Amino acid sequence: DAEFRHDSGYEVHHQKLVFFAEDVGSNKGAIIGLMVGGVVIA
Repeated sequence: DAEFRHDSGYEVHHQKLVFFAEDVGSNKGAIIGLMVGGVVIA
């Protein structure tokens, strides 16, 4: 939460592209077989 983001070097400009790629994967509506088909059960 805070510790992970307590990097003076690891938590800086170094990350200016990954701050978006970690979400686009959740297209929804087009990944029912890739993000549910044989994965989610509940």
